[PDB]
Amino acid sequence: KDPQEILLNEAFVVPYGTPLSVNFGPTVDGDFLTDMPDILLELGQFKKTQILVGVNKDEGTAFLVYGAPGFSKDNNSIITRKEFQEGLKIFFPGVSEFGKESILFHYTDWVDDQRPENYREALGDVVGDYNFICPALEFTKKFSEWGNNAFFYYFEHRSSKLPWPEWMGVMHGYEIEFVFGLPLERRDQYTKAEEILSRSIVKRWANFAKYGNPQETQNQSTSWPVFKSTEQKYLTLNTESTRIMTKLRAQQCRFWTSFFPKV
Amino acid sequence: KDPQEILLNEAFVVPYGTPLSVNFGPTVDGDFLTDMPDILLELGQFKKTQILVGVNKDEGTAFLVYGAPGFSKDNNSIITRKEFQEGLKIFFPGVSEFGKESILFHYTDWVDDQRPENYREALGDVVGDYNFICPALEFTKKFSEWGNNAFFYYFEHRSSKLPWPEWMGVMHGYEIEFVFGLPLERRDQYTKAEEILSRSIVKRWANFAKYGNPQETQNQSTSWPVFKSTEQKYLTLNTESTRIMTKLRAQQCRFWTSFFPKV
Amino acid sequence: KDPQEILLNEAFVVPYGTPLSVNFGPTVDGDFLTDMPDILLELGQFKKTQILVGVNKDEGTAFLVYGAPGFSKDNNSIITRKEFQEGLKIFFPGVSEFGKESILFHYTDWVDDQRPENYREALGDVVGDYNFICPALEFTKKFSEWGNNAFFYYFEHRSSKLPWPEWMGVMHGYEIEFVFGLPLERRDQYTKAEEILSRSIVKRWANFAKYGNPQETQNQSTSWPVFKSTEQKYLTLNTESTRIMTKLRAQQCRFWTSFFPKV
Ligand SMILES: *[C@@H]1O[C@H](CO[C@H]2O[C@@H](C)[C@@H](O)[C@@H](O)[C@@H]2O)[C@@H](O[C@@H]2O[C@H](CO)[C@@H](O)[C@H](O)[C@H]2NC(C)=O)[C@H](O)[C@H]1NC(C)=O
Ligand SMILES: *[C@@H]1O[C@H](CO[C@H]2O[C@@H](C)[C@@H](O)[C@@H](O)[C@@H]2O)[C@@H](O[C@@H]2O[C@H](CO)[C@@H](O)[C@H](O)[C@H]2NC(C)=O)[C@H](O)[C@H]1NC(C)=O
Ligand SMILES: *[C@@H]1O[C@H](CO[C@H]2O[C@@H](C)[C@@H](O)[C@@H](O)[C@@H]2O)[C@@H](O[C@@H]2O[C@H](CO)[C@@H](O)[C@H](O)[C@H]2NC(C)=O)[C@H](O)[C@H]1NC(C)=O
Ligand SMILES: *[C@H]1O[C@H](CO[C@H]2O[C@@H](C)[C@@H](O)[C@@H](O)[C@@H]2O)[C@@H](O[C@@H]2O[C@H](CO)[C@@H](O)[C@H](O)[C@H]2NC(C)=O)[C@H](O)[C@H]1NC(C)=O
Ligand SMILES: *[C@H]1O[C@H](CO[C@H]2O[C@@H](C)[C@@H](O)[C@@H](O)[C@@H]2O)[C@@H](O[C@@H]2O[C@H](CO)[C@@H](O)[C@H](O)[C@H]2NC(C)=O)[C@H](O)[C@H]1NC(C)=O
Ligand SMILES: *[C@H]1O[C@H](CO[C@H]2O[C@@H](C)[C@@H](O)[C@@H](O)[C@@H]2O)[C@@H](O[C@@H]2O[C@H](CO)[C@@H](O)[C@H](O)[C@H]2NC(C)=O)[C@H](O)[C@H]1NC(C)=O
Ligand SMILES: *[C@@H]1O[C@H](CO)[C@@H](O)[C@H](O)[C@H]1NC(C)=O
Ligand SMILES: *[C@@H]1O[C@H](CO)[C@@H](O)[C@H](O)[C@H]1NC(C)=O
Ligand SMILES: *[C@@H]1O[C@H](CO)[C@@H](O)[C@H](O)[C@H]1NC(C)=O
Ligand SMILES: [Cl-]
Ligand SMILES: [Cl-]
Ligand SMILES: [Cl-]
Ligand SMILES: [Cl-]
Ligand SMILES: [Cl-]
Ligand SMILES: [Cl-]
Ligand SMILES: [K+]
Repeated sequence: KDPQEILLNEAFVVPYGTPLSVNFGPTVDGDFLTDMPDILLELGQFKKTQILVGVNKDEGTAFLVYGAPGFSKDNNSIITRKEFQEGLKIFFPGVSEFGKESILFHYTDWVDDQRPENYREALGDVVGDYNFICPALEFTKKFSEWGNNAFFYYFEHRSSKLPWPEWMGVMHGYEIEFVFGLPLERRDQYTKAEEILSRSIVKRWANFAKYGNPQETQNQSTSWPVFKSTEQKYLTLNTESTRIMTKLRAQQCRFWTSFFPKV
Repeated sequence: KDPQEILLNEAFVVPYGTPLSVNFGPTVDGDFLTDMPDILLELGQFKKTQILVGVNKDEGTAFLVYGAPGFSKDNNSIITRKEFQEGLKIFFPGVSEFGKESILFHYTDWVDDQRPENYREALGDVVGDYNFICPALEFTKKFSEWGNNAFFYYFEHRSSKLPWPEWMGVMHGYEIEFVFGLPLERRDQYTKAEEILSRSIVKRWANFAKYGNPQETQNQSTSWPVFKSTEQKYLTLNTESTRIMTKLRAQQCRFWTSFFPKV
Repeated sequence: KDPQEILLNEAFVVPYGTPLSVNFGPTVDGDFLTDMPDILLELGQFKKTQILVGVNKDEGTAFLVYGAPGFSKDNNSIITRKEFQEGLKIFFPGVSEFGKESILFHYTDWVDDQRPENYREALGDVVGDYNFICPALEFTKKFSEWGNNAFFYYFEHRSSKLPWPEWMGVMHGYEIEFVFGLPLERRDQYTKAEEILSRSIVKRWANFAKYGNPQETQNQSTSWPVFKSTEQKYLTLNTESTRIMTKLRAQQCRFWTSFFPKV
């Protein structure tokens, strides 16, 4: 077949997909991967070394404009409860009615005013917690229980140049340009606070690669503590002040990690 | 009013009740009880002393014949899924559809053959775990976290004289006659194994009252360990062999204690 | 000599044997085995690695029908005290009168009714505790005191196809077919509960071989804890529910391990 005929048919090998569908991805082949990876992780069968893991504050928002009803990058995407419900059918298509109601139960008990954006925000958090944040935190817990140093970050700076609208917040993919040092180029109209943030992240990442320890040692920086089971310390990355916090998304992750897999 | 007019109307002060309805019971009166008792328990505001707490293996079965459809003391009460569902509506009348589906989800994932009695047993366990066993275990955990010795038992002997049918098992109320020593009377046709069981329970209860420690010290008995948070050791009471076990109904109680109150 | 003449004479090289006689077995040869193996075990002179060890609930019953008087696979084998006594002479032929009375003393203090099967059961337990269970537990204790992980199981499921009679219980040899996965073959008329039990044992054994840890990680299974001196946790294997228990046959093994060797 010509490549194009293959590419044209890939979307359709599945009876329904979502904005996050991975139709052709890694499998347990008995070669690269010798067993189901959740078993290897759980029983400590992996390279023993240091890791640096993290996520962005609004991981799930980018995906909402690729099919959730009522959402648009060109307006504030205020949706109703009915829209939120239709939105869960878009992101959880093979999932039982009970499963989808369990999501709604967990994410719509509001604190508290009748804010118009309640349902818009809840959907972005559903999608980002399920697909990115709770699995990164569980991976880091399980990895670190076998004795190696791990360091977790929560990236919470929205780029001053971001071409997507404000309601999408600190989107998935938009820490990358800070990691590779693009705001170090003054000619590019990032802010001064972003130059300093990128410079500090670049130093932490290079120190982690060179020395296994993602510190910034020269500029009275917050010290980045290892992430352990029990305390679960992580470091927030932002232009204002870096903080050590604990137990990121604790109540949400208990839902996705210990209950939802049963559904 | 004459007493009879009061008694006749008590059943009806509530728009629907269940076999377990307590229409007139303890309240927070600012006198006997100075605050909501869950607050006092949680914050350690109670008499500091030893406690002995326990439950019977089939606490919920006695209640099923007072209104769950398909149940009868005069047949084996095999029910269907539909009956099980109607049964939850009888025992959880003010509870949302989602709440009742959550019960069914948690109790009907079977291990495993298509046993006819699956749903009959699941209903007795729902009712006994929610109303008796998980709350006794939570009370004992919370009490013991403030530093006092607590001892938990699981009573699992069905009286040889029990006039209710076999499917009801080790029913609610039927440890009482062992505690008060009725099987010590040989004229009454309990078995010899029941005489010995009652004699040992009577000694443990009297030792607990006299000395704060419910041991039977003279007859090479299993030593009854204190119940602590963390290990949650309890002692099984039966005619065959007494065992030390841990974490009674762990998976079920996590459901009733940490999830169900939200529903 | 022709092989047959050798085989014909093997039974007779010993002045009396028992159903468990090993007339030609391992010896201390100064080659395969460099010293008495109890010395090597006691002083830690063995390969340092993980072990998985376990026993079946009724190890000794299979042997009773190969010579104990009153026993038969074709009836319920209720025996008398005199039969029990003759039975000890069959299984402990070189042992002093005092030694045999010590066995009877330890196993016949009954709890408690005058059950007809008291002596039948006591004999199966004598033979299974002395020959299999207490030595497996002592081996596992002594091995694990030198620092390696060990996991102990107690197998308590009687195969639905077992052609021996009910009184023999969970016999010696009858876990093997669960380990090798024979109940996975639906065409063979094991029950559904046995298919699931075998599937779980097969996974635990393969995980132990591959990873040194006999967990079943995917199906909310009971976690199998290491067996340590002090706590002596073991895992029960059955079709109903898997339990973590402690100190298997504690009172019996103290008899066989610390007293009987003196006799
Ligand atoms: C924000 O936009 C969405 C997206 O749809 C629209 O894009 C707009 C910016 C505008 O150009 C509009 O014409 C275009 O259709 C609106 O949702 C849509 O609403 C329409 C019209 O009512 C529905 O019939 C559509 O099915 C629905 N589209 C999708 C993909 O759901 C949305 O209402 C609007 N929200 C606002 C203004 O708050
Ligand atoms: C076990 O009994 C129940 C209870 O109802 C019955 O009590 C029986 C022992 C017998 O005397 C019967 O006539 C009496 O009604 C049975 O459930 C009942 O089934 C009937 C007839 O089909 C229904 O129409 C009833 O509504 C229902 N009663 C209740 C309270 O649910 C039940 O089927 C039976 N179960 C068995 C035999 O397994
Ligand atoms: C259960 O059987 C044993 C075994 O002996 C017998 O096998 C039976 C099923 C039957 O065919 C019987 O004829 C055969 O001998 C019984 O013990 C035997 O009892 C006999 C007759 O009284 C004694 O004289 C034998 O020596 C004795 N055999 C052995 C090996 O001990 C046994 O009594 C019987 N038990 C029951 C029925 O409870
Ligand atoms: C994988 O197997 C079938 C494949 O069915 C598919 O045919 C393909 C060539 C492709 O075009 C694909 O879109 C189409 O779905 C799946 O069967 C589907 O199941 C649905 C019900 O959900 C039925 O309606 C059809 O048989 C078929 N779908 C449609 C839209 O026609 C099957 O679901 C799948 N296996 C999985 C998901 O595990
Ligand atoms: C307590 O207040 C009312 C009381 O309504 C009741 O009138 C009583 C005298 C008594 O007979 C009782 O059985 C009757 O219910 C409750 O109002 C009920 O709510 C339902 C809907 O669930 C309506 O149908 C009625 O107003 C009434 N019930 C019936 C069966 O007619 C109210 O529910 C209750 N408060 C609670 C439960 O907190
Ligand atoms: C090993 O040495 C002798 C061997 O005596 C045996 O002669 C063999 C060829 C064989 O047939 C065997 O069955 C026979 O016993 C043992 O001597 C026995 O001791 C008993 C008393 O218990 C005497 O009666 C005999 O000398 C002989 N037995 C019989 C039945 O005739 C000796 O016991 C043994 N050593 C051990 C057990 O350590
Ligand atoms: C540290 O501070 C200096 C000057 O005070 C600055 O120029 C540099 O960017 C900082 N370095 C890092 C690694 O953040
Ligand atoms: C202890 O055992 C004796 C005799 O061995 C018995 O009569 C008595 O009932 C037992 N006592 C208790 C307190 O269980
Ligand atoms: C786990 O459960 C699945 C389905 O719920 C079942 O088919 C499989 O046999 C189980 N696996 C193991 C290893 O026990
Ligand atoms: Cl709704
Ligand atoms: Cl904390
Ligand atoms: Cl249904
Ligand atoms: Cl435990
Ligand atoms: Cl005697
Ligand atoms: Cl113990
Ligand atoms: K739930």
